[PDB]
Amino acid sequence: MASRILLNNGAKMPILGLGTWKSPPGQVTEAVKVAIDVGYRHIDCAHVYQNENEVGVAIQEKLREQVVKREELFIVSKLWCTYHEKGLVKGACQKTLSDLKLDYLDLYLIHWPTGFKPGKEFFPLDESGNVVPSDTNILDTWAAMEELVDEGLVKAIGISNFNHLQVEMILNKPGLKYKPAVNQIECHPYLTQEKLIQYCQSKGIVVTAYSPLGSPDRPWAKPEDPSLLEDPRIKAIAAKHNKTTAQVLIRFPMQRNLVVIPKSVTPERIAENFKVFDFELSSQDMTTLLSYNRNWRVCALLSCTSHKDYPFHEEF
Ligand SMILES: NC(=O)c1ccc[n+]([C@@H]2O[C@H](COP(=O)([O-])OP(=O)(O)OC[C@H]3O[C@@H](n4cnc5c(N)ncnc54)[C@H](OP(=O)(O)O)[C@@H]3O)[C@@H](O)[C@H]2O)c1
Ligand SMILES: CC1=Nc2c(-c3ccc(Cl)cc3)nc3ccc(F)cc3c2[C@@H](O)N1CC(=O)O
Repeated sequence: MASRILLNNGAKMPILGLGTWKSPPGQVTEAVKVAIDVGYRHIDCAHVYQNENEVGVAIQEKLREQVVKREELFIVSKLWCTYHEKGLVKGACQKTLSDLKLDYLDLYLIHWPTGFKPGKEFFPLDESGNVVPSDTNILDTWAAMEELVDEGLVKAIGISNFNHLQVEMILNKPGLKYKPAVNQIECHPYLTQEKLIQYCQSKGIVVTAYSPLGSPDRPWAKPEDPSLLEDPRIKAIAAKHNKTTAQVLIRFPMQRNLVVIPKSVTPERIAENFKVFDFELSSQDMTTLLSYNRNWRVCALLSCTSHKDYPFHEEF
């Protein structure tokens, strides 16, 4: 298993990265330091995660320690929904760069296809709890992303949580300057994404799997919800390989030619999660894990189901 996948800009992206959603600012600096120490070279960030300064501290420290140089790192961030207006995109990118203490990003994603009213609140609500949309559209936001590449702020651009029709809208745009390099989507044994993966891979778009462990720390979880890490069937596959369930869950997308970004702030788990290059899931293991699909999403963006660009009405 080669550790990187080639993107459309000629750069190579590490297939295993560290996720940072819900990594509290008071804990994420150490997590990123440990991750770099044990070999992670790809960090998945976002402005909305409210912790980019603390990620940036860790990166700066490890650069000053001579542990890594910048060119060996693959830093991803994402344009939040309240910044989809063309005139806000550059400032949002530059805020992320300033917080991360970087002079470029390796990859910058449109975080969701839905634009929200601009302003200080990340999820602006009306008096009845509906998300307030903005008068923005995918193609104009994409054109603003393209400018970031032309100005050297970012090396590649991509999308996240786009359905195939939304991807196609960019691909077919008259005057397209850059194709999206990546679509980052939820993917795990309960939401296997067979059709959207087939679509993206056939169009030369690399897929990154988010919430590979089923996001047990997500803030809307219900106790009756399915739990991947506790699934006794996956535990049995893991035992057979002398690996943990988490390690099986990370290796699974790697063998589908996906990038995967498990999150932890716990040092032992950060190291555990990287130790996935020393075993192989069998054909039968892959087939069995795929067979657990239930089309079950942990990140369904439920406050946005009436937004014109809500991505999850389409089958894929
Ligand atoms: N583009 C998007 O819209 C989007 C949406 C969701 C996620 N993401 C990205 O994908 C990343 C990963 O997804 P996620 O954060 O939702 O969840 P996840 O990676 O599926 O699961 C993270 C949870 O699993 C725990 N954990 C980690 N390693 C473990 C292990 N070896 N054994 C047991 N438990 C373990 C973590 O606990 P501790 O941290 O306490 O150790 C945390 O509670 C995010 O952090 C973010 O970077 C992107
Ligand atoms: C899937 C997702 N949902 C939200 C939400 C959210 C919670 C519930 C609902 Cl119905 C919709 C969105 N809240 C967040 C609060 C703080 C923060 F830092 C991030 C919050 C996020 C967000 O970061 N997250 C992850 C993502 O979009 O990558």
